[PDB]
Amino acid sequence: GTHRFVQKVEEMVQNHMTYSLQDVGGDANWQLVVEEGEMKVYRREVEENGIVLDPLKATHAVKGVTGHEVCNYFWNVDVRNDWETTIENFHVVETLADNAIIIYQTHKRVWPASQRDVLYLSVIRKIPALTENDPETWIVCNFSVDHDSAPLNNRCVRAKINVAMICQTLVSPPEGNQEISRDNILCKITYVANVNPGGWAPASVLRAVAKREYPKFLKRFTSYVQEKTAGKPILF
Ligand SMILES: CCCCCCCCCCCCC(=O)N[C@@H](CO)C[C@@H](O)c1ccccc1
Repeated sequence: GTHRFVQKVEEMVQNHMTYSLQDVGGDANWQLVVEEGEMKVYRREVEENGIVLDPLKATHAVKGVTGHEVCNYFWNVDVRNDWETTIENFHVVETLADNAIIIYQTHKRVWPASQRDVLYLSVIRKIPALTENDPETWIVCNFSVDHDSAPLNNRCVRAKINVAMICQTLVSPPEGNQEISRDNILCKITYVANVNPGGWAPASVLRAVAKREYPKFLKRFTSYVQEKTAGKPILF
C-alpha cells in the first residue's frame, strides 16, 4: 500500500489470523453465551480498573453466500443503514485506499451511561489460501485510530474497538450435469469484537446488552446478505 496505516493494518490482520481463529469451544476462559442454529457467541470475562472489556467471539455458518460477499456487505458503507441498528449517525472521515477508510460514528445509548462514539479504520483484505484444498480468507478489520478531523468530542465518550469479520467459503459441488449454485456453498464466519467502553458502566448490564445486541446483529446482517445475494451469480 501507499497510505500511512499500511503497517498497522497488516499487524492487525496477522494478529486476527493467528489469534482470532484459534478454537474457543473447549477453552475454559470462554463461555458459550448464545446459541441458535449455526450461530454461537462466546465471551471472555475481562475487566481493567472496573471497566468491562469482555472479548467477544461469534462463529456462524451461512448457506448460500460467500466469504467475499459477506465481507463486501460488512465493509461497504453504502449499505450500512440497511442492517446496522445501533448507530445514531456516522460519516467517512478519510479514504485511504480502495479497500480502506476511516469512519466516525455515534452509537444509540444501548448502555446505562453517556453516549459513545468511535473513530476507526475499516479495511477489507483477502488472505490467499496456501493450497487449493483450502479456502481463501476474507477479513474486514475495524480498529480505532486518531484523526485531526475528529478530535475528542465533549458530549460523547470515545470508545475504542478492535473488531474483525473473518469469512471462508466452503464449496460442495454437485455430482452431475449441473453448475454450482448457491445451494452448493456455505460461508463460515468468525466475528470477534473487543470494545473498550471508554469509562465505567455497571457490568451486569453491559453483558446483558452484549448478549442481546451481537446475536441480533449477526442474524439480521447475515440474513440481509442472503437476501441481497439470492438469485445472483456467485462472487468467490
Ligand atoms: C461503542 C458503543 C457501541 C455499543 C455496543 C453495540 C453492540 C454492537 C453490535 C453490532 C456491531 C456491528 C459492527 O461490527 N458494526 C460496524 C459497522 O458499524 C462497526 C463495528 O465494527 C463496531 C463493533 C462494535 C461496537 C461498535 C462498532
